Amino acid sequence: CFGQCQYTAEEYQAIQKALRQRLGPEYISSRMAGGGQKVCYIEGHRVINLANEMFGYNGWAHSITQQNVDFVDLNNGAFYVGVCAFVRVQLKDGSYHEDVGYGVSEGLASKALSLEKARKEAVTDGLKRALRSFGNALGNCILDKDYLRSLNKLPRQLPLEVDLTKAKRQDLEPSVEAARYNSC
Amino acid sequence: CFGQCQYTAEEYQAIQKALRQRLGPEYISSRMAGGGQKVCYIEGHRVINLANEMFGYNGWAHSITQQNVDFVDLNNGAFYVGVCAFVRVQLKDGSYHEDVGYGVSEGLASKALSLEKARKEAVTDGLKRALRSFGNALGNCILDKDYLRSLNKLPRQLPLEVDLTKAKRQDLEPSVEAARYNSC
Amino acid sequence: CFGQCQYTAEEYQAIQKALRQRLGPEYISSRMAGGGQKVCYIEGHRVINLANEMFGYNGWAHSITQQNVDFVDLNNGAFYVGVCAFVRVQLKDGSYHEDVGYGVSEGLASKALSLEKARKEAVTDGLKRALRSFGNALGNCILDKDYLRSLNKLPRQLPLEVDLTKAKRQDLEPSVEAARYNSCRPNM
Amino acid sequence: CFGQCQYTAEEYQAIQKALRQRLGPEYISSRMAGGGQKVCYIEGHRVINLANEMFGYNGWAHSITQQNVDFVDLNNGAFYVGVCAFVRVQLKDGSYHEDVGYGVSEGLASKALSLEKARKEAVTDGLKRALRSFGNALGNCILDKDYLRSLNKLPRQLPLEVDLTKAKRQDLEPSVEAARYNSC
Amino acid sequence: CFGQCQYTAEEYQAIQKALRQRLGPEYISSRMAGGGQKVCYIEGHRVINLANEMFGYNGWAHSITQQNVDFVDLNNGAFYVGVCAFVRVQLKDGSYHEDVGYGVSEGLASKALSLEKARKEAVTDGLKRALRSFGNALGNCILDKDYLRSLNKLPRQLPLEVDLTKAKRQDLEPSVEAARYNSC
Amino acid sequence: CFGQCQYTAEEYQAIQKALRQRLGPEYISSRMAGGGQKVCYIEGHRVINLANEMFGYNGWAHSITQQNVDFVDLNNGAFYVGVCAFVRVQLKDGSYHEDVGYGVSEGLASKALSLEKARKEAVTDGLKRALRSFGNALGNCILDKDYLRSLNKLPRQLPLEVDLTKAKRQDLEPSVEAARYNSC
Amino acid sequence: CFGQCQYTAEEYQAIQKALRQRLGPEYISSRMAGGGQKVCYIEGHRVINLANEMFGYNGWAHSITQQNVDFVDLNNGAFYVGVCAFVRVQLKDGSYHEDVGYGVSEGLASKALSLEKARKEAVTDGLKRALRSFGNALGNCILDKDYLRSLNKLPRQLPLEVDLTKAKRQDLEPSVEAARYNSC
Amino acid sequence: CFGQCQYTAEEYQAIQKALRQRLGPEYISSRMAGGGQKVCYIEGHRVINLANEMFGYNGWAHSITQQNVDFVDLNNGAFYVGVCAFVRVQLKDGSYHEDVGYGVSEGLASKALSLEKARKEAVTDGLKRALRSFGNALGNCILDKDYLRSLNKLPRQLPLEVDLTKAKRQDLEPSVEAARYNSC
Amino acid sequence: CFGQCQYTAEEYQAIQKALRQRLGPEYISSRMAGGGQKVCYIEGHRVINLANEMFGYNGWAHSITQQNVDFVDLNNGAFYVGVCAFVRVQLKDGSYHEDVGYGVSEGLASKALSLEKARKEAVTDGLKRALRSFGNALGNCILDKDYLRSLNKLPRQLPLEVDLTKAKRQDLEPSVEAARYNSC
Amino acid sequence: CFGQCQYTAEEYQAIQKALRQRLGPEYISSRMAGGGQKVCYIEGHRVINLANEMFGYNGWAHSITQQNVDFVDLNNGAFYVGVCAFVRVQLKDGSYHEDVGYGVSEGLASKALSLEKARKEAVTDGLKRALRSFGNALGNCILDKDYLRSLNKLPRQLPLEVDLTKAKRQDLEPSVEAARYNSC
Amino acid sequence: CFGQCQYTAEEYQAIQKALRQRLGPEYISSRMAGGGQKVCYIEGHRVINLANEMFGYNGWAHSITQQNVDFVDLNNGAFYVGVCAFVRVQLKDGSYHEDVGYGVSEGLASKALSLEKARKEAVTDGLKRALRSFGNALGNCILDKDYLRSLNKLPRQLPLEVDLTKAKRQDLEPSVEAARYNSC
Repeated sequence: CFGQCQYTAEEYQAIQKALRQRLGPEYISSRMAGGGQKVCYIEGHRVINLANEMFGYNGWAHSITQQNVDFVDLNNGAFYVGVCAFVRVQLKDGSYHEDVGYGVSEGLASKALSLEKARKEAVTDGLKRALRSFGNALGNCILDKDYLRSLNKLPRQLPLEVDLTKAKRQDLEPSVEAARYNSC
Repeated sequence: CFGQCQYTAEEYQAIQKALRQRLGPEYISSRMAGGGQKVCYIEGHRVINLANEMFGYNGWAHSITQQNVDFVDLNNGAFYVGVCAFVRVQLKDGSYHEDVGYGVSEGLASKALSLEKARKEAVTDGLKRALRSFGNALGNCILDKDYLRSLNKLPRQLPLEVDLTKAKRQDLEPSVEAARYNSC
Repeated sequence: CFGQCQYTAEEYQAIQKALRQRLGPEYISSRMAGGGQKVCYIEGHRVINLANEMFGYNGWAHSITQQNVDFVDLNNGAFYVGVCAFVRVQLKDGSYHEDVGYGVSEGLASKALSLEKARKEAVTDGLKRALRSFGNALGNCILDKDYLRSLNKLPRQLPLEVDLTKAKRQDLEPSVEAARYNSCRPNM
Repeated sequence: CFGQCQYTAEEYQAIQKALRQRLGPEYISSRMAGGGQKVCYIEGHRVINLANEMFGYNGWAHSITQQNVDFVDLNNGAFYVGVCAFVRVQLKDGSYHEDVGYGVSEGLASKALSLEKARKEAVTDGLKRALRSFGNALGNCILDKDYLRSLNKLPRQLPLEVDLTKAKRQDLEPSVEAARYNSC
Repeated sequence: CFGQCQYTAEEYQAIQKALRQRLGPEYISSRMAGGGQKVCYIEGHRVINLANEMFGYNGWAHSITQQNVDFVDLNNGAFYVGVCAFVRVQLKDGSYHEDVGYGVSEGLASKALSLEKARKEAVTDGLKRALRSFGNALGNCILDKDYLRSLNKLPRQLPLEVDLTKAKRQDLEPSVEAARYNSC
Repeated sequence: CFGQCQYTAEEYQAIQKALRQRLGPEYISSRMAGGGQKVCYIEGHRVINLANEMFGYNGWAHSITQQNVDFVDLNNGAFYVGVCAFVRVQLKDGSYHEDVGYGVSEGLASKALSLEKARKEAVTDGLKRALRSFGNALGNCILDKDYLRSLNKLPRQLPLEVDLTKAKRQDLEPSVEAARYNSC
Repeated sequence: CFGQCQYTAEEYQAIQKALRQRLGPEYISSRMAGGGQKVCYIEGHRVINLANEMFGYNGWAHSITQQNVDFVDLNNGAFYVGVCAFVRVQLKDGSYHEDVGYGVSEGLASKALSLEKARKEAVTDGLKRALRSFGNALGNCILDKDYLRSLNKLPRQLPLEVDLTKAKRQDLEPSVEAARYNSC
Repeated sequence: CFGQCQYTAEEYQAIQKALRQRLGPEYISSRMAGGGQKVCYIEGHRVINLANEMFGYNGWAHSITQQNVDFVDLNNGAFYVGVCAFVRVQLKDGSYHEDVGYGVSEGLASKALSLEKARKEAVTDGLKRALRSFGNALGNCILDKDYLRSLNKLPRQLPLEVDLTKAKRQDLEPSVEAARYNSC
Repeated sequence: CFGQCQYTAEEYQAIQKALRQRLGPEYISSRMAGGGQKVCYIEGHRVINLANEMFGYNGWAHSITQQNVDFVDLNNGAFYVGVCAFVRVQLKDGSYHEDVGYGVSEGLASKALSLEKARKEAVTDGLKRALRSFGNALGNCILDKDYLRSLNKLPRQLPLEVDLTKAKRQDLEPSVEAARYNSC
Repeated sequence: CFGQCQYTAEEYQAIQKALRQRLGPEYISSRMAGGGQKVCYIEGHRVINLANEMFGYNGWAHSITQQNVDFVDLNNGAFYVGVCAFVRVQLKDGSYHEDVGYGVSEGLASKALSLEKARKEAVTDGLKRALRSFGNALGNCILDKDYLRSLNKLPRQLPLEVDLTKAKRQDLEPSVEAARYNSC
Repeated sequence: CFGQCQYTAEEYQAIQKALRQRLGPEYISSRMAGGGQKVCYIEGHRVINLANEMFGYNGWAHSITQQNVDFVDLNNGAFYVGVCAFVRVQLKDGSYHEDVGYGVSEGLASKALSLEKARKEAVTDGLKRALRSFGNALGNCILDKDYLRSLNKLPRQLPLEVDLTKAKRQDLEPSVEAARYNSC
């Protein structure tokens, strides 16, 4: 079961080599920091797909060990909220890494939307930072200053396009259901 | 039993592939977000049926680790409520993902209905976000802003009428009762 | 035993199919929401019987993880009470789902009866929300607003009539007691 | 031992079919609601006997998870008390149901008798609500507004006469003592 | 050991049949109640002997889950005390029932004797309510109004004369000591 | 070990028979309650020897689940103390009974001796009440008012005379010391 | 090991017989109660030696479940202190008895020596009360009013004389050191 | 290992006999106490060595269940401190005894050194009282007034000269190092 | 599973040799300390990659034992925040080291990013210090002042230029997916 | 493993005999008590080496069950600090001893260095006090006044000159590496 | 795994003998205390390398049981901070030692940098003091005064030159990867 599943030699060796790879510019987003340098980052859903592909859908796991609301301050009808979350990522063999993420919302008049923004971003932030610890392929490169301006010296690539033809159109999945019947 | 059954290679392979698939326009709704443009999301019952079909009715599970009422504010005879929930989804082999969901009710005059909406929406929101982490087919595609733009480039779908003919007639389920009898 | 009984393939598949089924109008009720539209729902006693038929009387279970009284307000000789309950449903193999339910009492002069209503409604509501996570047949179809529009397609049903001719009238259940019976016949 | 004892096919089958039965008018009582309609209910001692015959004296069990006094209010020389109880019923195979019951005492001048009445009524009420989850025969039919209509269409009959000719008059139970001796 | 001693069929069937029996008038006591008819009840020492003969001295057990003094009120030099107790009864196979009992002392001037009376009555009251869940012979018949009516029609009998001829007079138990010795 | 044994049929049967016996007047003492008639009781040291002879010195056990001082009141230089104890008796096979005992000291001027008397009597009182749940021979007969009236029809014999001839006079126990050596 | 050592038939039977013995006047001491008559008691060091000879130095054990200082009162430069202790005695097979002891110091001018005396006496007192539940030989006889009457009718005899010729004078115990070496 | 190692028949009977011995005057010290009494005691280091020779360096153990500072009082630049300790002694077979010890410092002007003396005396005192329960040779004779009377009727002896010729002068220990190597 | 796999003979030997190696100048950065000379440190992402390469992506793990915010101080519109974190690193055989890290924000005008900065740096700061404990190659050399001297005596090396040709381009990992497939 | 490793017959005999040894003057130090006599003691490092040689570096262990700061008093610009520590020492077989140590700093003007001194010396003091319970050789002789008399009659020996020729000069220890590599 | 691996005879004997060694002056630093003696110590990183080499990178482990900030004092724009930490060191066989360390910062004007310094010093301080318990080779001789002044009698060496040629320059580690691949 999960946490007691020891890696085979072949699967171990493949995953080790795979994690060294750095991410191409298709993976990286940007936004200029307020008053300062354009911070590069990876979007949450890309990290999840990376992990799901790196380890398998049943190969990694994550939980929220703790989340905490540091402050909600009201100044002239506007809200300022910071939230941290502690996120622990685990693999099928028991391996694990845990890190902190943070979340911010300032200036909205809805207290709710402030807290919703902060509480949510704190978690994925923690999830991304936790996953980085497994190697380059899950975001560990994003902070290598040498790697970064290498990306800036690459031609600005126009976004991809997804082909929604063979997209999932019904709930039913006969291929899995067949395989699952052979499980019980 | 649950938390123990290892995936077979057969079932693992099928589910691994199945989860990569993106979701068609059948699955996406749109509201009008606070202060911003059209926001896409998936309604809860679709996530449920996706999961139930992806993993089996007994193949996945979820619990509420915690739910906190952030505030109940009375301003202009209307109640403003924010609620978070932490929802952990687990599969039959012990693999798991947990995330936060949030629930908001602003402007209703019923304190009761405000608390009810926020508490109930916090839970569903957390269940969806937790399920996302398993892959595209359970909602991870919804945030790929490239997927969303390609989604608008398809003809508008019309409400598919559901054929209620073979609807469940009696409580009784004879095939189940036969199978359940011989399981003893 | 319960929590450790794994489903046979012959049983797993039947339930998997059966849970996909949508519910006919025999299962659906409606009432006037406060200030708004017709809201459809399934009554608690039907969800219970659905679960009993889907899983067996000993195939599913539920517990109250927590109940909290959000407020008891007194306004003009009337009480306002809101209560949540966290209800966790489990099947005999350990799979489980948990959700929140809510309960409301507005306008009563009895605080006691206000709390009684809210606390109980919260639990039954939470039980239903947890069971429906298992599929359409336990109530997950009720929210598909294509399903609801299709429901308004069938002519409104006549209420079913209960035939009490074979109603249970004594505690004894010979058929049940017989299944337990052991002859105890010895060798001599 | 209790909680670890699987149902045989024969016992499972008989109980599953038996629990579907609706209850005859012998089981049903009625009471004046304050300001409102006749309320039908089943008396506790009748549910206990139903459970003992359905499951065996050692086939079911119940405990009080928690009881809380919601309030003790004194208004115009009378006490007003509400009490909730959380009652969990379990069968010998480990299956279980838990529900809340409520106990009310309005108008008595003794705080003692008010609390006694509400505390005990809460437990019994919770026990009844928990057992009803197993099926019609244990009380799930009482809320079925169609069931209640057919009950009204039956001739209102006599009360039963109990024949105390075979009533227990002595503590000793030779059949039990024989069976228990032969078991060590 | 206790809690792990599954019942044999021969003892189960004997006890299940035996618990159905109603109790004769030898078991029932009466007091006139305020605002109602005579109230019937069974004295504690009779329930204990019923339980001992039904299950064996080592076949049933009880503990006090909790006892709570609801209040000690001093009014007019007199004490009003209400106490509840939660009592859990278990059989040797692990079967169990738990209930609340209540204890009342109103009008006494000694706080000590008020608390003593209410605390003890609460435990015994709770034990009686728990044991009657096992069936009619342990007191569940006492609440059946039809049984009660039939009891009233029964000839009233003068108390039993107790024959102290072979009352225990010395501590030693030779048959017990012999049996205990053999077993080591 | 203790709690994990199991009675042989022989010991079970002898003890079940012996516990039914009622107690002769040798065991019964009496005191006039404050303001009321005579109360009959069994002295603690008698209950202890009954239990030791009934069950063996290593066959029964007791612990104090809890002791609570209800109040220490000083009124006109006199102390009023009420104390309860919860006492659980267990037999070697794990069966158990728990009850409450109460201890009272009213009117003394020494606070030390008030607490001492109440605390100790509460424990002995609870032990007596717990052991009597095992049957008549351990005190359950004391509540049989018919048993009591039958006792009054017996002229009270003179206090027994104790023959201190074969009294233990040195610590050493040769019979015990011989057996203990062989058992290693 | 301790708590797991079932008694052999021989050791059980010797001890059962030995514990019935009443104690000679060599064991019994006396004091005067405050304002009243003679009170007999057994000194701690004699109860310890009784237990060691009855059960073996490794056959019984005791622990302090709890000690509470009920009060430290200062009256005209004199301290009044009451302390209770809960003491649990266990035999090598797991059987056990627990009781409360009380310790009193009145009138000393040192608060320290008041607490020391009270704390230590409560523990010894609790040990005495717990051990006496095992039978007459460990002190249960002292409360028998008939035993005390017979005891006061025996000759009051001379203080014993201790022969210190065979007293231990060096730490080493060659007989013990021999046996212990032949055991590893 | 410790707590698990049962006693052999030989080691048991060696220690049982040996523990009966009363101590010679080499072990006994005396201080003067308030009110003129001569108080006899055994010094800590002698009790430790007695225990080490009776049980082996690895045959007994002790822990501090709790230590509490009852009070630190300042009167006229001098401190009054009382400290208790609960000390539990265990033998290698699991048998155990626990007792309270008390530590006192009165009259010192250094608060620090008062607390040091008190905390340290409580622990050693508690160890002495705990070891005492195993028998005379570990101090139970100290409280016997007959033993004490007999000690005075003995001629006094010069303090024994200790011969440091064979005293350890280097850390290294060849005999053990040889034996320890042969074990791994 | 993780924490349960004991190192092979030569895996140990290779890692034991490898960890002694000192780090080259490619790894070291420097920030001008406030008011003082150069302080050298190693950036988080390189330590992570060092650890991943030293032990394998699944060979080491880390968790945040605790994090605390020592202070958030507001002085003239500037925020001062200190945060500590305790980080525990574990190897696949259970070996572990734990240490503290610290995080600081001085001078920012935003409360949120101040807390964000401090909490996040404390964690990674805490991660490095713990990993350093495994040997020179994981950061233990940075504190050797001779090692730092020899570093300045080295040619001032230009930054790396990472070759983004073989950068990871798509989520899917066929070699891993193949190896993962054949492990079920 | 540690805590579970029984002593061999030969090693037990060696350590038992070895521990009797009294310590030569090489181990003993002295000091002035404030206004007090000559206090003899053993320095911390000497006990550490004594234990390491007596039991093996892996034969004994210790932990701080608790440390508590009794007071930090500021008197005349000087700090007075008292700190206790509870220290538990364990041998590889599960044997253990726990004792209290105290640490004192009086007269320093730095609060920080005061607490440091007290906290540190309490631990060493407690470790010494716990170790000495194993026998004379580990420090139990220091309290024997007769032992201390012989120390005076022995020539005041000089502080030994230590030969630093064979001092360890490099981290590497090749001889150990052979034996450990041989083990995996 | 770690904590469960017993030392081999060969490895024990190597480590025992090796730990005896005293450390050369290459290991020792010196800093003069304010107004008093020059105090010798060992730098943290040297102890780590000593420990890593003495026991192996996987042979020893350490954790922080607790860290406390005793006080944060601001006097005239300067911060005074004292911090203690309790650090527990364990070997692969379960052996352990724990000690307290302290961390000091006085006179800095930045609260953040003061607390950072103190928290980090206490851990390293505690780690060194715990390790010194394994023998002289890990720092136990540093306090031996004969050893200390003997250190000055040695030619004061200037720091040896570190050779950065063979420094680890890339992350990749081929030798370990070979052994790591075959370990599966």
